[PDB]
Amino acid sequence: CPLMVKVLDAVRGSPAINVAVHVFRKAADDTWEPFASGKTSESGELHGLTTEEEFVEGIYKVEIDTKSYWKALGISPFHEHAEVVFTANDSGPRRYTIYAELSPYSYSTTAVVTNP
Amino acid sequence: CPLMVKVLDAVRGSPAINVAVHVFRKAADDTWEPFASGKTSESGELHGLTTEEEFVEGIYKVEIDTKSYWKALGISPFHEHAEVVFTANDSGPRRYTIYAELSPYSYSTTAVVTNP
Amino acid sequence: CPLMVKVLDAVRGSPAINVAVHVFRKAADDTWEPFASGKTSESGELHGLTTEEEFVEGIYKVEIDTKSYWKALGISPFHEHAEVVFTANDSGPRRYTIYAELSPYSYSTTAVVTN
Amino acid sequence: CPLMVKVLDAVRGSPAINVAVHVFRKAADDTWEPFASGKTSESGELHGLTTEEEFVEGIYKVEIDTKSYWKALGISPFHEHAEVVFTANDSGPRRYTIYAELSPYSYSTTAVVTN
Repeated sequence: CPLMVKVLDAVRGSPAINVAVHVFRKAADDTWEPFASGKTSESGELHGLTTEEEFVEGIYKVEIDTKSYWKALGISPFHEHAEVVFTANDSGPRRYTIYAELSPYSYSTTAVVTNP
Repeated sequence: CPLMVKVLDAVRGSPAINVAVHVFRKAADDTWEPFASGKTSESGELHGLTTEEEFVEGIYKVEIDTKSYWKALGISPFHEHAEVVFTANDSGPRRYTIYAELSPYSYSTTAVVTNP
Repeated sequence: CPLMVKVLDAVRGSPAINVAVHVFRKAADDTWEPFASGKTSESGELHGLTTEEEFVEGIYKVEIDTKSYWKALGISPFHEHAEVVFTANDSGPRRYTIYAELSPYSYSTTAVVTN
Repeated sequence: CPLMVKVLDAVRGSPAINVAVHVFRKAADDTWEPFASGKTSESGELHGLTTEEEFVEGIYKVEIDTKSYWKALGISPFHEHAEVVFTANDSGPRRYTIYAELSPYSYSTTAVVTN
């Protein structure tokens, strides 16, 4: 998978499981076209999101449904969601890992970019 | 100012100065209506953004132009921008401070919510 | 005015109040000697740990008792504490603001240095 | 398999490679005795610092030499190092993954604990 996501829960000290994640690609008319979606695994990852066939050059938006997640745990959080927007594969295909550490009133995101 | 922003540069160890910040409020038709904009000061803050008169209940989006910022320093970064979306004043007027710590391939955002 | 510590509670969305902060300086014998102490205010910060004249060049260790802070809320957190170790005023005086964002299993620390 | 350390370079967008990591355990005399050591791989991680049998209940200090890492790139960073101090296996065995995201004037540390 050239597009990976690792979502962690800083309150409980575990991976954030069942977190909805929607990915969009910027269309020629500057709109956001759905590209891929999934739910985080027990390890806090997205399995089978895309492949080198679909993951082409372009600007991508990765939307993490942190609100539903916290609310499912009986917690009312600050953010409506957590968004990560970046240009991908603009210099040859790459492997991208998006780390997201979650707290009800805080989130961090770190991108790791390597050669497949 | 009931809406404050503190933007830090983790590379240089200083406040992120001259960082463009655009704020939007969700309109009745789910579109993003411009609400306020500015550039961070020498202390990394936005002065005179809004007041208790305009800062009413609603969903707000705070967009930080982290890309221009890094690029101005001769650095090509990961993110297209950093976004913070949250419901404000939904339980009585509040004072919100949005902390944003910036690195070229990472950013964190923490919200501090207090009583004015 | 030269050393400021700001502690945020990433879980509740507020300043971390009444949090113990201990500062140490590295002694010639490579031991850590007490230098300053406080408890964060209602605004989660300490600003009077030291002064421009007292804060001399050296290696300082700022230690935040995050364990007690979480334990009170009935939480069993990961860290025994959060600590920042840094050389101060190595290349001349500077003002230092250390931001600490805390969660039970995560903490970040960011320094803004000026002068 | 029980203790994993993952080190990321928030500036370059990559794993922090060849980063020194030293582990210590708190001794009965309240001193820190060496327990394990390594250098992160091309993937910025260490996984073989210890084993299920060796990793007994106690207070561990994981120390990452971030200073040397930044200094090589010609950078004068804030921290002398990044260290995580925590009680392991207090309430029975657990697997521990410690994530460390590094920048010259900022580092976060997050632990994922399971079992």
